[PDB]
Amino acid sequence: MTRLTVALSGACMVTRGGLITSDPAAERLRDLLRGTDFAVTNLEVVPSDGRGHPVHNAVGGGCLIADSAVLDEVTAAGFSVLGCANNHAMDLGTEGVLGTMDLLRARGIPYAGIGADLTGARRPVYADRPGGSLALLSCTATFLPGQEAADPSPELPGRPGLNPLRHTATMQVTADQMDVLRTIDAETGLRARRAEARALLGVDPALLDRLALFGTRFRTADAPGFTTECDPRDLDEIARWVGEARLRADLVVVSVHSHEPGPTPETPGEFLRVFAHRMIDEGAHAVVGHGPHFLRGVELYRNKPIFYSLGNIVSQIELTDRVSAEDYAKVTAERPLTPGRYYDRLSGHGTRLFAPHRRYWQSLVPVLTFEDGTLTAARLHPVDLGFGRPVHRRGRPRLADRAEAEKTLTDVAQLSQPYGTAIEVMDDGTGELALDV
Amino acid sequence: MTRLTVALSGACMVTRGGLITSDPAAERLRDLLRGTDFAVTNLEVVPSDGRGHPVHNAVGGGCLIADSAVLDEVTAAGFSVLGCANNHAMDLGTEGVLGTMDLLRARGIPYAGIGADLTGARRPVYADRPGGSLALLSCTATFLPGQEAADPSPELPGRPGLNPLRHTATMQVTADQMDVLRTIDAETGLRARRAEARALLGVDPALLDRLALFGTRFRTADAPGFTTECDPRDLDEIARWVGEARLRADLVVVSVHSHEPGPTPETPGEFLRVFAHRMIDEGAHAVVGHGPHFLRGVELYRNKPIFYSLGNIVSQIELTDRVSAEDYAKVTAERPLTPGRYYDRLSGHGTRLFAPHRRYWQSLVPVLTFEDGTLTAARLHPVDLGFGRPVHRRGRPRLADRAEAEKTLTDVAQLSQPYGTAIEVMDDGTGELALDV
Amino acid sequence: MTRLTVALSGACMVTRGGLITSDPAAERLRDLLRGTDFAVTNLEVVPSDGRGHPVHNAVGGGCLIADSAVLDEVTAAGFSVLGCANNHAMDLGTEGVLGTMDLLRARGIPYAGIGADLTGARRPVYADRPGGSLALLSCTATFLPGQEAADPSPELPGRPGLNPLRHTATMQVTADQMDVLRTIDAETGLRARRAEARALLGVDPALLDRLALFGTRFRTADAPGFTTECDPRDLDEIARWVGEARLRADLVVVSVHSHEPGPTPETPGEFLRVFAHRMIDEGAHAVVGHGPHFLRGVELYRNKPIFYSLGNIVSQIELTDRVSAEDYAKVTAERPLTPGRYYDRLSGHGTRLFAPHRRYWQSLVPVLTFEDGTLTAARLHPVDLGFGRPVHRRGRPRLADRAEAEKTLTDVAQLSQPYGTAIEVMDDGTGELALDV
Ligand SMILES: [Ca+2]
Ligand SMILES: [Ca+2]
Ligand SMILES: [Ca+2]
Repeated sequence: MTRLTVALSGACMVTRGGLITSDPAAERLRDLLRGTDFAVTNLEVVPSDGRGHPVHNAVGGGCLIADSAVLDEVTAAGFSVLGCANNHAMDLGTEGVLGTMDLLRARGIPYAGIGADLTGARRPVYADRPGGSLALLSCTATFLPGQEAADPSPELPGRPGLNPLRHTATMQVTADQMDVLRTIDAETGLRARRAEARALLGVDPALLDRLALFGTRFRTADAPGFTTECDPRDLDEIARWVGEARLRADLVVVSVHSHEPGPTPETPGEFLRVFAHRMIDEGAHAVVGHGPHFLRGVELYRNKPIFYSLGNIVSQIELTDRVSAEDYAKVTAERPLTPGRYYDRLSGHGTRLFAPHRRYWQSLVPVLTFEDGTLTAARLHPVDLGFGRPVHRRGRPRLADRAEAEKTLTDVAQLSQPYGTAIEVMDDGTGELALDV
Repeated sequence: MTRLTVALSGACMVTRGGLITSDPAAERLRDLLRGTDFAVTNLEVVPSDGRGHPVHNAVGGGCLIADSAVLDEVTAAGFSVLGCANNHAMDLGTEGVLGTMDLLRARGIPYAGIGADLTGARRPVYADRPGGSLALLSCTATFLPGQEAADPSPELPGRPGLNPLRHTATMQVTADQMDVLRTIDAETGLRARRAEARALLGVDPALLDRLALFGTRFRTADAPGFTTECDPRDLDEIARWVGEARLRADLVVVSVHSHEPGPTPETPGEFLRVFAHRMIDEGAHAVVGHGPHFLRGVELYRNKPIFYSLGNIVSQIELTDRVSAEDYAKVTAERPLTPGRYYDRLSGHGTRLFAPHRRYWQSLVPVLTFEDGTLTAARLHPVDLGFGRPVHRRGRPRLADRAEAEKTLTDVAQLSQPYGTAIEVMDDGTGELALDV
Repeated sequence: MTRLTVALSGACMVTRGGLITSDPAAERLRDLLRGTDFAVTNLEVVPSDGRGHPVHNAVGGGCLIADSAVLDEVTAAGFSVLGCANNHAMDLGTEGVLGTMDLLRARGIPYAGIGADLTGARRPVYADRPGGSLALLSCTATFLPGQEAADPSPELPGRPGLNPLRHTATMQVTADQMDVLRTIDAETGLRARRAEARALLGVDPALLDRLALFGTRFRTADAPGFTTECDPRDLDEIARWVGEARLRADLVVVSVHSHEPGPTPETPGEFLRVFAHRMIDEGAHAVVGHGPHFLRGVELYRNKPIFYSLGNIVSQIELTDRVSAEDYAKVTAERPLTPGRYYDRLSGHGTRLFAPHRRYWQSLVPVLTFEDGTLTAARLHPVDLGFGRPVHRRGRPRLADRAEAEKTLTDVAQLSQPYGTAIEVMDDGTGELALDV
């Protein structure tokens, strides 16, 4: 009875206007987005009218701040529901995220992942349309510590921020390696410098055989290894809100931002896969991932899709018109630098970073078709971001032509093969997932 | 011709009123402070009327926020110049530090160490009195990353924050230990997870024989060791502002907040001693340190005093009326907790943390007498904070009685002995430094 | 692949509504402007809702302030990118230019040439359209000293203002004339009045054989002459921003406001020609000039056009409804004057100033067609401003009829002849530049 279509996309790092060019492929991408019931993208840029202060985010590539008019470029492109939890939503601080919320509400744009407190950032947003409703939840596993939102106490208010998916990594080492680490701790004098913390806490905070040194936790194992696990608090809370959202919407979509790689850059972290499985277990109809500037595999779990990374639907980092002083300080210069020259020198004039490689300039828009919560179709539309084009022209999305779409679909199928995912391929280069239903 | 007296003190963590009790010793402390030309303390608490949001500062003991009325308790006690750079000035964020600046300016209280940008936080404050002027500069080596203030760029404004004294620690390890660390990096799979960062940067960011892993830098040495060094940028900038301040004031006082211990908790970090020597080299008349909840040694360098830690002149952490939710979460509870019960359970009802030990409840107020920039006197006044008293009564300062003052002066002399500092002792328990001039 | 069209125009001094009349020629001008990708004009009037205070600008013809509704008359006419640097943007002071920026941003009108500081006034504005992007930079060589914008210092903010192109003029005189000037300096007693400036500076500021007297710099030469040179700071900075803008846009257009005449009123100043050559050397695709109330020549330099003066696309000075007191004081009167009567007496009731002469009421709209940065077409559309019409009807633009367009095109060709520019002429009176590409 209820038939709904949802368009998904990755990170949207838009800093300029004219997002949809006069190219018929870009206009067809816009027609595809406008033709669905819900089009979801994840705003990875702070829309600003001036409120806030730049935070030091050199580990995230610098501050990504743009004129608020870019919001109109998003909605006019066809997107209607925004996920806002990522490692850049706090680039202008708490004042910046409050201003972003104000801007989004003034334009009637439903959003999730950020709030005035932790609860508001964890809540789903309900987008209602004549055909039905979609609940969007947004979280991020990549962010600077302290940027997560906080709930109030009886005496103090909360803190504006993002919806966090924290995780801990543990280094498994052999007993001999462990004892060598303890010997390094003792002989260097590092242990001595915990003496006060010994007498105040009563015991060494490094001994919990487990160990904690250099801001990293080690554990004795038969063979060396590396494991990651989700924060139980965040996992349980996000799952609780997913279970809540299923009661109030036809479709529940969980968006997660995660740069964390697995054993190889193409594979997600183990904690992320556990998290996506948990989200589908609690009743989510789809899990859309992003973070990396490239595509990752697609997995069908309990007849629901998991897109571990859809890459970037928009990529205009080097075109931002506002570079902070701490970002400028990353490049030694004999004279003051303009933003474009700064970004040119930052990549060695295109010889480093994401420009020289092709996998960083392809993306994918999945269009999912559900009938009463059952996934009946999952079309895949490859997107070209303009690899090799000038910096001012690359990063704008368009439906890839047949050849490039076939190459992108091959990449996606290869990345999805370890999960047992199969893809039917159309003559135009688009495709769709093989379903069991 | 110009004769000036300056009273120094450590961290002032005031959260309640009635700072100066009806005890004649406390009133005599107030008379001592009011009797000098300048009385300097370092405000380690956010005075608030409601502006800002609590930041996660569990590593600093939680948020320390107090009613702005406590400012009147400081000035009425005799203090007239405030240093504000410490690990708690940003407990309410950038909005909180802006509100603190507004409150201090509305009450006519000169302050330094915080500003709307990095320059404003680095500037000295000039306190003018009929007898002459004092320039105060305030910085801190202990703070959460990102809390330092930032200067504007051509496109973006700065960021409100504190005046930073950053520093880096290096672990010297033998070549065999170094190779074991590299083997741990490789065999655990940690190196594999840098693969992307390898292809984007062109080289491994862990190889700079030096090494960088687990957020810590290691270097091959003949014998294991541990070294600390000041950030060259911060050292040079603070020295430049000290040289600037000498041109515009009779006396220049540099206040530094530093929890960092040396080989033993009583000794300062090597970087801190280098910093104090540099400050006196650039023309500072005194360097007053704080951070630890206990006293550290006193050193005479080029006939100028360096108080590495004056402890706390006020210590009312457990009496704060505003505990954040993230601070409450540090204590498991079967029911919601009130602030006092939270602090009681936080210390195991007085069996842990700073309460059981005496060195945490003594302090020192030095009164320095300069004549045309030459240190002619340096009286030491021991301060009792009420060890063993109830939690609501301990932490308020008073001039210690003869016995306790003698014990405190003995402690200070023992802590100062490695620097060659000698102290003459009065019959009342007070004393003064032996000078060469 | 990339094909873009840009419409250019001169100064837009609009003070009334109904800018596009019901005349089919005016509607065809509007259709021409709306039909291009970018239509650039230079707003020479302060749009005001009441913010600011009139500055004394009697040397610029008085204050030119208009109701902000005139902005809607500009955009509805077809213009989409505004240059704002001219000798009238500061007619309401710094508050006035801030209000103008607010008004332009509220209406979504891209602008350049003014900012809250010097950098913001020097930045290009990027207008994005489905077919591509255009970068506009705006500066002015005519303005009251002090009206240029200023950048902040570590202690003080900047100053809102215009983007300046300063220049210095030097009078070459023979050695005998030079010595006569020095003798006039000495014998009149003018040199004596520099005595204090002699003892404070250490040397006479008039002796730098060069000389500086009467606010003018003289230099000994074999034959008397007159030279002008650009300010090196402004030239280098504007060129730097042009080089920056080329990296981020398909087309870069530099708009310059300059009243300064050369040896004859029809010829530009030497500094202006050097500046335009420099702009094209740095990568500008076109240089559009304005300032004089008449047309100047067109020059093709390195296959890029330089329009030294496009005159006025709108000229409604005498129709302004707000005349300042200092402007009223320019006309002696027996009774208080209304604005229209003031402007009538100011021109001797049409017998003086710009009204009696025809070259002041013709203009030109060039439509340039670029293909991947290469100029492929440059159509010229003569514009009639209504010479001889009543004052309330003249100044509104319309496409000139065949006869008047032929006369205007002849004028433009004659003014362009010294630069080697040739023009093909259509049957309707319009034309296009002869290109080498
Ligand atoms: Ca990201
Ligand atoms: Ca502290
Ligand atoms: Ca003018």
